[PDB]
Amino acid sequence: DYKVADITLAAWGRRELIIAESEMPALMGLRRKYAGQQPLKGAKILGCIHMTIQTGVLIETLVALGAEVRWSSCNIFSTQDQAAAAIAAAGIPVFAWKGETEEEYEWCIEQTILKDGQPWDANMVLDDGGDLTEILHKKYPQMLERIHGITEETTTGVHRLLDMLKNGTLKVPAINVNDSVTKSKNDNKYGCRHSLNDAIKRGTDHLLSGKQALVIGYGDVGKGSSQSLRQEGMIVKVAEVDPICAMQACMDGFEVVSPYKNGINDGTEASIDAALLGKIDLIVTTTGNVNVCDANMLKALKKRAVVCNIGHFDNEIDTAFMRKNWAWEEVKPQVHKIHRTGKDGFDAHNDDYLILLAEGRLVNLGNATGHPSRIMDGSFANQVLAQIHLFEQKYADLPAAEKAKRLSVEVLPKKLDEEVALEMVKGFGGVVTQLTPKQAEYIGVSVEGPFKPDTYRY
Amino acid sequence: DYKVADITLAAWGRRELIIAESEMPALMGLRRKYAGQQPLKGAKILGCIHMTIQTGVLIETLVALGAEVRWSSCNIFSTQDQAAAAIAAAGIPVFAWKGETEEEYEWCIEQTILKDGQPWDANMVLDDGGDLTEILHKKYPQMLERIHGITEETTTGVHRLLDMLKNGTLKVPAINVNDSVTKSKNDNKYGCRHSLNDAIKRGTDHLLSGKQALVIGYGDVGKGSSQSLRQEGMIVKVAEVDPICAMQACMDGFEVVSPYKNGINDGTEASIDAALLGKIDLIVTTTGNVNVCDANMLKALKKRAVVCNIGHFDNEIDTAFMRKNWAWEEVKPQVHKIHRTGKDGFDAHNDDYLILLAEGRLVNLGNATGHPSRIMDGSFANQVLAQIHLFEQKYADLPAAEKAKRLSVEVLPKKLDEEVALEMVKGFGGVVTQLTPKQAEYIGVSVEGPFKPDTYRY
Amino acid sequence: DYKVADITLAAWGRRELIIAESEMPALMGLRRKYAGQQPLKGAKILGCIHMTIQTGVLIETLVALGAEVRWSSCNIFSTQDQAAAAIAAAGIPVFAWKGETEEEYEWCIEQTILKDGQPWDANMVLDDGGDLTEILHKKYPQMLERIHGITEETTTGVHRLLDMLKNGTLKVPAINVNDSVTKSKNDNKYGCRHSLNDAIKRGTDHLLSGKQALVIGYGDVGKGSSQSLRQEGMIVKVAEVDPICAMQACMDGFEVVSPYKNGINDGTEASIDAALLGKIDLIVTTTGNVNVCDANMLKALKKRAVVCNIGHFDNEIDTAFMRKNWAWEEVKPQVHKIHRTGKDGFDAHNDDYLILLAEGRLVNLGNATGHPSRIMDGSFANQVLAQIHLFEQKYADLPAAEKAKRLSVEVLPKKLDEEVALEMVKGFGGVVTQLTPKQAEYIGVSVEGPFKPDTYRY
Amino acid sequence: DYKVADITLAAWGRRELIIAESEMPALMGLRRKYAGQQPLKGAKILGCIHMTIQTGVLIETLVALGAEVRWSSCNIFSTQDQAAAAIAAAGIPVFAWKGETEEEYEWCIEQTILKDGQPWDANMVLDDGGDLTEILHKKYPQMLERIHGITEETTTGVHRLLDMLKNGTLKVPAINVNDSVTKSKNDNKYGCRHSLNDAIKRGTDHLLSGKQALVIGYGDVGKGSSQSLRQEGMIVKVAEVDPICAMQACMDGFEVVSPYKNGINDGTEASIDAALLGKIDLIVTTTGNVNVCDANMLKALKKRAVVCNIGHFDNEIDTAFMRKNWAWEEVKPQVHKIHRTGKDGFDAHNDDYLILLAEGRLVNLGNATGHPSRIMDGSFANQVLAQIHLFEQKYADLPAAEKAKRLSVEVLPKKLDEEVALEMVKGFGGVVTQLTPKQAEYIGVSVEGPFKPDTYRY
Ligand SMILES: NC(=O)c1ccc[n+]([C@@H]2O[C@H](COP(=O)([O-])OP(=O)(O)OC[C@H]3O[C@@H](n4cnc5c(N)ncnc54)[C@H](O)[C@@H]3O)[C@@H](O)[C@H]2O)c1
Ligand SMILES: NC(=O)c1ccc[n+]([C@@H]2O[C@H](COP(=O)([O-])OP(=O)(O)OC[C@H]3O[C@@H](n4cnc5c(N)ncnc54)[C@H](O)[C@@H]3O)[C@@H](O)[C@H]2O)c1
Ligand SMILES: NC(=O)c1ccc[n+]([C@@H]2O[C@H](COP(=O)([O-])OP(=O)(O)OC[C@H]3O[C@@H](n4cnc5c(N)ncnc54)[C@H](O)[C@@H]3O)[C@@H](O)[C@H]2O)c1
Ligand SMILES: NC(=O)c1ccc[n+]([C@@H]2O[C@H](COP(=O)([O-])OP(=O)(O)OC[C@H]3O[C@@H](n4cnc5c(N)ncnc54)[C@H](O)[C@@H]3O)[C@@H](O)[C@H]2O)c1
Repeated sequence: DYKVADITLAAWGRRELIIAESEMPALMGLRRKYAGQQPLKGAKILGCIHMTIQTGVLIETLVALGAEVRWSSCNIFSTQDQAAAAIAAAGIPVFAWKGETEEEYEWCIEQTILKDGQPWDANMVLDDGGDLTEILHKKYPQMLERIHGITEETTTGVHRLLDMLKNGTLKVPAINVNDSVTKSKNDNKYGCRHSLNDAIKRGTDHLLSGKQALVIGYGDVGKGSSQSLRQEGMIVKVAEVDPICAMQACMDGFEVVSPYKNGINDGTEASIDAALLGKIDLIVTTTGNVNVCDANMLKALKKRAVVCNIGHFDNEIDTAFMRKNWAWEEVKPQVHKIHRTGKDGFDAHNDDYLILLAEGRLVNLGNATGHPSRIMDGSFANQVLAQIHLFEQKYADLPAAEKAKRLSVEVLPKKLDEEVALEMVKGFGGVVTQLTPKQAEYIGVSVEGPFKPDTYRY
Repeated sequence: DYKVADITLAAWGRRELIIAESEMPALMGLRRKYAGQQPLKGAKILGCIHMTIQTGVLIETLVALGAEVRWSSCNIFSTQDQAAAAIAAAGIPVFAWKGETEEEYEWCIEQTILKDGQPWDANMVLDDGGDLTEILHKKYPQMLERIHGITEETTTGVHRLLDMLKNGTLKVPAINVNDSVTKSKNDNKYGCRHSLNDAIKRGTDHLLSGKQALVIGYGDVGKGSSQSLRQEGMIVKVAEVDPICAMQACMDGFEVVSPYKNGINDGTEASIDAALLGKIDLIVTTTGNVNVCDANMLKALKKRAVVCNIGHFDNEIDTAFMRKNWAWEEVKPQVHKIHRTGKDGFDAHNDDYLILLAEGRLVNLGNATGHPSRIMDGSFANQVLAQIHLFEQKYADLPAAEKAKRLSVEVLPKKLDEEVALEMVKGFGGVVTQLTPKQAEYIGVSVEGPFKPDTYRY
Repeated sequence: DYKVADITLAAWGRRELIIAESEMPALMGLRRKYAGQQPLKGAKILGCIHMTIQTGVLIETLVALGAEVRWSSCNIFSTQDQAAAAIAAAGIPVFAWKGETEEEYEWCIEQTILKDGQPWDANMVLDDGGDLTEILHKKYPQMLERIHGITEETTTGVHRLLDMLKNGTLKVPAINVNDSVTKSKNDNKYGCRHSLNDAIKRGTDHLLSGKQALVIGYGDVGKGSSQSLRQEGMIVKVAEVDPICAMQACMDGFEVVSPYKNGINDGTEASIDAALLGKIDLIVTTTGNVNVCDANMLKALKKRAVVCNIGHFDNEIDTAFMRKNWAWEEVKPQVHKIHRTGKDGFDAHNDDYLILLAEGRLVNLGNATGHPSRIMDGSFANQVLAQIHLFEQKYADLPAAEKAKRLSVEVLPKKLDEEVALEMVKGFGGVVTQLTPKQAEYIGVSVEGPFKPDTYRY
Repeated sequence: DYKVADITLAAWGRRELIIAESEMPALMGLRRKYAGQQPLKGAKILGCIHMTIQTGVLIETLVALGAEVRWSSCNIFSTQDQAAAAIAAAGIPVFAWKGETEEEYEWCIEQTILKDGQPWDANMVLDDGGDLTEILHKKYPQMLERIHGITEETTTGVHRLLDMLKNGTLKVPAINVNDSVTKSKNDNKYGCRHSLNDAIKRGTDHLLSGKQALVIGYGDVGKGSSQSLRQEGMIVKVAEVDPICAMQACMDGFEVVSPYKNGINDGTEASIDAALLGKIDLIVTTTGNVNVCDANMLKALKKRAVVCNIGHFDNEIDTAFMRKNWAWEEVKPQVHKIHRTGKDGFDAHNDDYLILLAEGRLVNLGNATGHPSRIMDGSFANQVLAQIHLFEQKYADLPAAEKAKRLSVEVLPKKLDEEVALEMVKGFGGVVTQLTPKQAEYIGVSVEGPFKPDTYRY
């Protein structure tokens, strides 16, 4: 049987299955590359990362390559059902219709870890945020001895997985994809460069040419954000603590400034440099820190400025002081108006106010549609390709004197990375050259790769 | 001890070093930050890196931090005739000759090691040719009782150092200054970008907007060259063997093409796509391979095409065939003109000819000054920090029991690297903010300590 | 009695006015500067422009200067009920009905000029499309003996006015804005630059980095269209019929290619450059001519191409051929996909389909919100300033000696266009330098301008 | 006869003529099609256009198209050494003085019209400097009745030609070519974009990325200049006095500021805005005015500033203030140090100085080569067609009554300029589409005639 949200939905976004796969070539490419050859024939995966319209392509690719899966929703949104119902009518069992709240979602996890009540025959494990990893070790240690390997897609998981192997209660070698080059550059730098200036201009519907903006942090996301703003003709400034990133911002062609006098923050009203902040129309935070937009910073700001964030946490901007002492008003289904005069009793004609695109939540999710289909494709192919290396080694069948030697968390090998890069290049229409045997011996490389060392910095 | 190429040219060199000083922030940022406490007093330094308009600042900085030195040059032809006399004008000695002979090359290299007639108690040696770090062991293995470390800037000598570490004949620890980010970003990416189209236009004065050019390789130099071409209004094509670099090119808004039909290189003219090459205005090679531009590429080019090379290797373009078959002719004291009519007896104004810029060697050989003072600062800065770290950790004065743990090659720690950029960012007029105690403990790094892990690629 | 259909929507309608007026510094500056003098005291005005939001702001603007207006719509589709009811509650009846049978179009035009039972005083006429201007010359000519002036903003209206002046049936002087500088530059070049890449992403969500597009037409609209796609990361090509404009395309960085063999079209399929059309992804048409994208262009396109028109009407792309051979399918009320397989049905999994955006009609204002408020600001400021200057001369009471002498159709004085520009720059926060009395005569112009000749090309 | 310093320079001059010959598609495609038919058969042309190696092909095609030509240099310094001999070897008399004095070329003017003392019976003047036109009526009023066509180059000549027409002193038709389309956007817009960064880098060798510059004026030269700095990673501000071009600058991504508070210049130190002049380090003056950069902003400028000029005279920047209190020093042939300390106290270790490149004169022609050959191809091909069009009208053969109305001063017709553009494009490899007869009437034109109205701004 099967239960996700309902049955009849087949035409809302289900047609995007054809559209997205045509816009995401790497998954459609490697499927033709491995036909007849079935590298994953007999693998049992459960699988849970982020259910979307552009996520079922992973399930289709694993099904084509011979894997066996049973999908359950992860978090935040259980049913992005735009094409979830098509899975069940095809034959794949999918369970997501639950008692819909965020305090019970373990009941969504409980149904993917097992089939009938006995723990499943899992040999590789597919989960994003580790929401599945502790369940095996803390609750159901029985099946766990048969697992060849596991993989995950965030720092929130690998952090414990490294600690949870340090104590020795991890019994399974793990593979981390977050260090793959085609994932780091795609998901972080490029995903924002398309989504950000779109998301800003959908809610405000304002003109961005000729205005001045501030960007907090110049990490991996800061580069893409600054590129997206500069390509529209804005005047962009950058705030940073890392000297290397400040160097790379100066070289790239940006001005770096400090939101505080001399970069020293002490909480006093005499420390915030009002002159610079009194002429800024936009501030965006990228840092993965806490309380980066101080309250005293936020009250010396220029009239009618715009507040935004693309970071991770809800306390990048001091919203605790924001949801108090000042009034709130909704103008559109996703943007808000806040008055600086006082707690309550604002006038319609008043001049003093600000605007908040997503309060403290990420703008590209509340005001946009996440990431485009092509950019995020450079990571789901790593998802389907990491299982290849794990399923070929049969870790659960090795002798004890051999298992103890090769139990470790590892990074994806660079040959699979080159293969996925080539397959996603061939979708654009490019042609890759090849080296004659005389040239290879001169450079010291094989013909089928890899071409670069592990210490290389792409 | 004033045995210099010419003694009367100091002032001009000094005056030109003044502007470099104005354009290299870190060399005096350190000289002002660490002044007074004298961290490098008592050290003995002998080095041979080419004496030019920018290495004098390094030499002056090391002698300014309190040490005493005697100097020589690796390459005699790399000696600058002006600034060499500036060293001769003071008590600091030098052996910067221009004898034009390789017989005296080994005499000048040898003269560094000895005091005058017995070898010097060198605490360290810094090298760029790799000849010094070998002559300590081939010919004079008795000073090593007084050495503390070695420094190397070049590649192909670090390979020798690694092989020698496995050989076991070394007695000295080694610092790999090459792998610094401030070293990598400046020389590879930034340096080529500023000087490539500059040199092209200096050499040929050709209008570049509207042309179509093909770039071989998309490495660091390839990235520095593609943007420098495209910013001028040129349509750029890119070729590559590595799928990752080709993908990076595709996401930047380029086209990936192959000189061969389906990318397979057979050598015969029937395996060559002459359709593409009949409308290409420029061919530049950025790689470090061998025979990249094969003899049958340049036989089927369009008339009046431009060929040049920007990689270090001297045989990436087949000039042997051009010497074998076709005539040569000089248009300017640096540029040459090649006729395809035959070996000799070229016509006065025949239309079938090519143009070659610098005999297929480095475009920086005689057309441009190479890099400005502000870009090579990423290399000169780390050299003094390596010795600041090395001098205090006294390997020689350490007891023999504990010395066995210090034989290795060290990549410069990230903490020292961050100090270098803070001087360069501060020289541009920017400001770097600080961390409150709440924020530092929140992410896991101290207020003053390093910020990024070692797996993080910038 | 005012008649705006849902008359109880005024309270909801007035909401968006308070936030829109802050994004047009020009009209607010006109209200702030010319208050107290009451420039338009006693000047009754008839009007026809459509009403969405900002024309209501203009209505609020000129009535603040002492004027009186009656009003109706022009475009039939631009009948946002919310802005009209706001002004109706603000104090003057409005007649913002839709076309219906086009009699209520005339009836609302009728009531704009006709009271309960008689025509009555009227001085200014502010039309959009020349619909009322015909009615004054025809129908009711006895009222023209008191009519004071006419203002129009379309290029099809200036041609009719000049043709009318040739015949001599014109009776009252007229002023036209479309040939002005700020109006044309903000409407044509800018705006489409801002709006095109916004409209493409809203309807398709596709990635734009590293992709190929073809643009036909390189006029004023097409020049702004091309830059919108370039900054997003496409490789675009320009097709042009006029030798002068194609010269700028090559000098801008775009290769100029023709869709036909040697550019000669003769009605045969063997006359097209087939090697080019089987490689394009995006087509944008920016002409005003019939059959610029002929039936052979589409029949040789690459599969999965997206087409857009920002030109004139459904004659540039041969939709007539497309609606007797090819079937249509709906996706969402922005886009369609059109199958080249045939007419009698289709299968959803085919690859030979074509993507259509805002079928056969303008896209930048069809699948988007059009130009933002800051760009429409300059266009609306010209007409309200025209009614000012066209009032002092007092045409209606001039004697016959001068009444027939001043009958002319003319573009705005250049000084008025510079007054509009000053308020726009002060909106962004810029500062304009002043000329000292020893520095303005060198150019030959007074301190207050205008500083440019009538034949200058900006 | 010949005033060349040495006649032995022609041998390599012809070869350099050949190598520069391939860079001008227009001057060769005009002959390449007009050959066979003789449009200038018997046309005795007298010319004084600036002779250079690129104009060698101009002279050669003009004499190969049927005309006979005598030459001179109406500017003392506008001469390239090789071309004079390289074209005198063919038998064409050239009187260009390499002695470079005033009265010597003044003598050469009066012998440029004398065959042997009997004036040359020429029918036309291809004038460049206008002094010939002055002495036509001033020195020998006898040839006013002989010649029947004049074409001139500089706007300082039309400033006399088109207003002295008021009395009909020269009853001869003349055509002005400066306002032509293919010249209005070749010499000024794209030339500066190509040449400005090369000019600054050849003299300074600085690293442009990361610096802060200020460009004053936003004309065509200003529009071209700004992009050449933005593309080099520079952050720059734009100031102006004309509101409309400032409005354009706001849309191009530049911030508008003023060196004086509120924009009012009152001639005292209390008005200079010290906030921004303490951080800018490069000045480019792109406007033709006096005291655009007066003394106060020079006294308040930062130490590391570089002063550049792209105007015409030495009045845009106050050079007189420099010489009477500040001493000058040279380090590069056209780079100077402006020591702000004063006359005496000349210390070398100073940080208080400025960098002035071309003494305040036009920097581009003082520090770099100048315009490329392809850019100059469009600027020179117009004179040929102007002379030809004045030949095909034959003013001297018309009856005297009809000669009264044929007298007029009119700009070049549009069709000739369109043909120039067509010839220029095909040198880039572009292909232009032809109009079919049905679409020709829809716009309302013929299939080869002019397509744009006479007042259309491109
Ligand atoms: N919205 C999305 O689609 C999306 C996608 C992926 C990741 N993210 C999130 O975006 C966030 C951005 O992280 P990243 O990848 O840029 O990290 P990063 O490692 O690349 O660097 C973060 C930057 O913040 C800077 N920073 C930290 N504290 C600072 C402070 N107090 N002041 C100034 N600068 C400070 C660091 O120096 C660094 O430059 C992450 O938390 C990630 O989870 C969002
Ligand atoms: N001229 C300069 O200023 C300068 C500066 C630094 C380095 N270099 C030299 O340039 C060379 C490469 O530059 P780099 O430092 O960026 O190294 P790199 O290894 O990153 O560049 C070589 C690139 O070419 C690619 N490549 C290899 N073989 C190829 C082939 N047959 N066809 C096409 N592409 C091919 C490689 O995959 C790589 O992307 C080295 O020899 C280096 O020493 C020159
Ligand atoms: N959507 C909007 O926001 C908007 C705004 C203004 C104007 N327009 C429309 O744009 C058009 C006016 O454009 P413009 O103001 O740039 O005027 P324009 O005359 O400069 O544009 C026409 C251009 O297309 C070229 N062209 C004409 N026929 C061609 C052909 N067969 N092949 C190739 N090129 C051809 C012309 O040479 C010219 O360069 C009109 O159709 C008008 O309705 C749309
Ligand atoms: N070097 C070259 O290649 C070249 C080419 C063309 C012309 N020129 C010469 O140099 C000058 C540049 O011509 P252009 O095409 O730039 O002319 P332009 O008239 O098109 O532009 C000059 C601009 O400067 C503005 N301006 C005037 N006074 C100003 C002031 N005090 N401060 C700021 N802005 C001010 C004007 O409003 C105008 O917009 C010409 O006068 C000509 O003699 C040089």
